[PDB]
Amino acid sequence: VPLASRAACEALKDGDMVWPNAATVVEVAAWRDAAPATASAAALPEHCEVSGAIAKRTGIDGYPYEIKFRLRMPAEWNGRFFMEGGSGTNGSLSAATGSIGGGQIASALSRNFATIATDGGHDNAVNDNPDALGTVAFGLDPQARLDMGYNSYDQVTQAGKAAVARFYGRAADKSYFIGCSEGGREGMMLSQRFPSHYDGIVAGAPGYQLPKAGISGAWTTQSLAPAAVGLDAQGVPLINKSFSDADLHLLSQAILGTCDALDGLADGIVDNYRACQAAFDPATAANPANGQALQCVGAKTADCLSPVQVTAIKRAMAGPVNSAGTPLYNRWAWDAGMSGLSGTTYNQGWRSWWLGSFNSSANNAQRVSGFSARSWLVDFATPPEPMPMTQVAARMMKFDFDIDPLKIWATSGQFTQSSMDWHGATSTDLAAFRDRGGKMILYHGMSDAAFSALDTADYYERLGAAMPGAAGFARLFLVPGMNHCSGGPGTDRFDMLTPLVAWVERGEAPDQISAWSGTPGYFGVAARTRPLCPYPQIARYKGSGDINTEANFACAAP
Ligand SMILES: O=C(O)c1ccc(C(=O)NCCO)cc1
Ligand SMILES: [Ca+2]
Repeated sequence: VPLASRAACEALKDGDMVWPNAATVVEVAAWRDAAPATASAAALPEHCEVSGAIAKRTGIDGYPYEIKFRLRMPAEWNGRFFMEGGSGTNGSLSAATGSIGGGQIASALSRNFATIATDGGHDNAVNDNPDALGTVAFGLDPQARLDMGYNSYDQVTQAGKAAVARFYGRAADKSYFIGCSEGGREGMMLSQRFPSHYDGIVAGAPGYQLPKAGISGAWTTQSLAPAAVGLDAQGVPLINKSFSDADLHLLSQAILGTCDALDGLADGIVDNYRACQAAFDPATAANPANGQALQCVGAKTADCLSPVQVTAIKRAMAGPVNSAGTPLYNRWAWDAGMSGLSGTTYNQGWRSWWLGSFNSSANNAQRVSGFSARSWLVDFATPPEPMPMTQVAARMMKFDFDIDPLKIWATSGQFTQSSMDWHGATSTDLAAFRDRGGKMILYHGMSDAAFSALDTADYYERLGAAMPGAAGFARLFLVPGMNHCSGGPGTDRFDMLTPLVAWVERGEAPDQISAWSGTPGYFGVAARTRPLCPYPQIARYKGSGDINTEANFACAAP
């Protein structure tokens, strides 16, 4: 009977707890001792851990499906509920201590939140079909698609909040959600489709048009193929051979040559991203090291990009169009984090998406033959298109930009919703969310090759147009030099949760968000802190003091 006790915890297992979904099966209800801090994680307080599943069933593919959850409820509780977002194609159940992203030591459980996580409705250990491209195989089941898109996060939010009410005898005062990439998509989905589920939302590098990522992948694959060298085991050009690491570093150094000082300070960071896009063209830019053109006049040298390379990358970066010339996704910003050198190690965080590792005999780019290309085929194309894994790269090379893009909007047979219907989160109708007090912090690294930061910026402009005064409840924080969710030559680490709570609960909007670099070696310094600035502002050096110190910077126009 006593609230927030071992006894209250074990009583959750099964029968006096009423779950919102009748098909909820608790498998674990265990009391956990406080855990000390480690070098990489903050101390976790004493808490109840509950795990189990919702809606166990058999899919039309004959496979088992269920929505797994793990919930942790501290004995000493700050009254707040927290859910972390997913990543990739989901399918795994995390420790559910409430990750807050941004490379942070603290978890939400370490801050005395009750924390929940889900696997999204499928299980990479079970829903792994060798004939349906592996752990993307859940896409063969219509309901599993719906669970991946929106239904799992809905079910698990409701289950968590009911358990919180039972365990503590009181409903959560506020609820918070934090996710990056696929978890960023989840957060935008929540603000649009379930506006009262969460009071504060952080959505980092959000895949809010994830079904179009494969379209961009086909495009970047085909755009880069002319500059490839060699073929793989099934005759596909080695896209990874199109640019060596030194070649990409050359390109980022040219970008810096053109763009670094456009914010007023030569420091290896392009804060003025808009001015950079208007000024930089690989075909007209100079290599700063030797005042010559970046594009070769003669044969290929180490200080030089070949004409086909420059053409390939310009076309990749422009984004896909169909035969009518219609943009299918968006363009991508030139930025210094496409490469970067720290010590003797070249940044791999940009090139792994479209190119893959140079020192390989096979293709391995996420968008050529990796999980992104596989996920489009099975998860987002309706009629799913399962095939052997060795055919995926060829399928991207043969992708038809008039025919195939239609498949993310199509229904067929028992696939009664399109992948844009269930996975997309493109709505700018956030009024219900704003008007109950909701706040949303978006962020995106500029050298993200999974999702275009410019496309997030375009969503935010549309939001601002649809909802005048939107900066009162939603702000976007672009991070120069940052790659996908983390890494790269930028200030990629930050505590988003503290400003989010301040906004929701005190009405204190973030006019800036402190950040620091996880690899300050990209700049040859020991540390670098900078403000992140709300769109469309950028960080501006005040003219004196340490260039690596955030206090000497302010947020302003470019
Ligand atoms: O299908 C894709 O293209 C794609 C899907 C999910 C992610 C993601 O969530 N990344 C997590 C890394 O933090 C990235 C790309
Ligand atoms: Ca600069």
